[PDB]
Amino acid sequence: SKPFTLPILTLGELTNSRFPLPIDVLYTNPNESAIVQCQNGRCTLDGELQGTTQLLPTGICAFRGKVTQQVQDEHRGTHWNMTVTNLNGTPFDPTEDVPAPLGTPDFSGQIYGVISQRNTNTVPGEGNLPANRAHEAVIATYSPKFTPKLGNIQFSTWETQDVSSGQPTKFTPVGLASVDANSHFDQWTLPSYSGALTLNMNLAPSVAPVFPGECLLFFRSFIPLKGGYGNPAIDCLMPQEWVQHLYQESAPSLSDVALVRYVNPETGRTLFEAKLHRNGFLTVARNSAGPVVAPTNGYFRFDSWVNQFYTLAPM
Amino acid sequence: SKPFTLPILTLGELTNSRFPLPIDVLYTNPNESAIVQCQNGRCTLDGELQGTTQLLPTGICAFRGKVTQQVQDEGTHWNMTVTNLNGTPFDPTEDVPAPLGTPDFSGQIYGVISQRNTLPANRAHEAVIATYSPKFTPKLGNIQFSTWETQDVSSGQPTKFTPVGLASVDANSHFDQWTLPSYSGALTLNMNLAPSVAPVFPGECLLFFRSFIPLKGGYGNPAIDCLMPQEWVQHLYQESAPSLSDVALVRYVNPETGRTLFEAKLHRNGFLTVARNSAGPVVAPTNGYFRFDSWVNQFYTLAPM
Repeated sequence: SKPFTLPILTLGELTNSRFPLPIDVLYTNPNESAIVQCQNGRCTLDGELQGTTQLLPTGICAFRGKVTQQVQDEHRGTHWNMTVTNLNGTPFDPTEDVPAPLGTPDFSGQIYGVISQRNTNTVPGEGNLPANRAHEAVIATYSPKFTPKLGNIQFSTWETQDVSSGQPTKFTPVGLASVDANSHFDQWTLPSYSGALTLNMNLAPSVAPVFPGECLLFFRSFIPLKGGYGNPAIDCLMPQEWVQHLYQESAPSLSDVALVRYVNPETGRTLFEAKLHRNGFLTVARNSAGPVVAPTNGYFRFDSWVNQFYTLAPM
Repeated sequence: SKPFTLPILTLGELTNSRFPLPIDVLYTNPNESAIVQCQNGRCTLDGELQGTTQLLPTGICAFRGKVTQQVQDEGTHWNMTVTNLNGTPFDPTEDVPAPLGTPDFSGQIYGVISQRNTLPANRAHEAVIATYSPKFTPKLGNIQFSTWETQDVSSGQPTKFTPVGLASVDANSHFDQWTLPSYSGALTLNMNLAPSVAPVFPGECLLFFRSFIPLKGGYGNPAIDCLMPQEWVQHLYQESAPSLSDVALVRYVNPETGRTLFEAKLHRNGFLTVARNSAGPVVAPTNGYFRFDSWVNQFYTLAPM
């Protein structure tokens, strides 16, 4: 049995699996009322990707496809429909057992980024090179027009005309447009991947602590804003590098729970211990919300396989 | 002796180490006249990061700092002090060419500047950093970016540059992926550089991992070629396997058929050569990936492609 391992990476060497951001802090929120069921950054300890999770850091909250036409929408701005493919350019097959194309955003909000286009057709007078354009854009994932499982989404621009129909189009995510009440940011609310009033399918399962006194432990990143007030964050269950490592190793899981220790390598001391669950998430024994204030040189080390009955030393 | 290994990843599972892009194709260009001495995506086979290379995919061509002054070019420019990406002050006496993650090529890099004030107020705008400009002096702790926005950028507030593509590849935009910026300005020599790379055996050429980079406007199909993908940098850093010679033999394999499509030399300093006498993409099945075979030497003759 190939021994289970985690990469050796400090917080300052990790990135978020739910948005292209560095990990800023470890975080807990025990009184969270929402069901935690994110779809990016989902991977079992034996290397099975789940939900909409894919391996590329460039693929998280990205889209690839083609603009069809400008469309009318009651909301502010200029709106555009785009078909979407798989990130690798192949047609998205809705019959595959996934919730949406891999990399699709997994939360409600106004995602801000850049739409760019490189034309298929080239100009002989320009050395047989294609024309290009890029503009800021917003994708409202709670919109009834957000239907990535059906191979179509909509985005809005401040630019009023310089977006071309029928041309290859890329969305590069950057942050959120707003976190005002009217922008419906909720990191634990899933989009409706096939539109208003349909049930999502093929989801990665919800995660929760089951042992009294335990809460989920998250890898938290602060996400940029185009405007307005706020300090919004995106919390992932495991960083993207862990997804990548587990996928590579695919080590057999010898129980449902791996005991891990958060260590300071200089001192050699254990700062705290955590349970790393088979389905790919952490719990700790902690009774407060907020950041974990820990030495910058810290990282998780696999200790041993334990079981559900194991009692964690309080943080 | 910890055995050397490469990750098991198809091209479709790899990202560029010189710009935040997926790898699109493997690529050669034997008649390249420029010295190849990129500074991102540089790592020895035994796990030593070099140049401006760091581990985060989000750190490649990124900056962090604070804006200090608005200056109208006659679009709007903004002077920016830069720190290390982790927020600590950049120490110019450290043995690096510039803050880790600093872009390693000449051009107009297009992206988004965002700010969160010290609930806080926020703003973000499209921005361009001309890395060939006299004002591009990251080794001295300062750079300049330009915006189409004329006023709504704040001074003395935390600022992030998220790279997206290039502004232009027109003649006057000075895009050249193999020309290094002058990290301290035009009259000063760059220092602490990762070494240049080249084939040393007749009939060999460099093999690159190529990504196409977006453009804000204009005509073009620009690309950025890296020596190894970011995942290889990350893997080598993790493993730190001792290098048993100066050259590793690797094979590009189709795992379904088990057949080797071609072989390449993976050199100690962290780059590939192949025996190919043509320029352009390598046409290979999407399931293919490189596997370590054995340690060889400079005199080893690669099977021609």
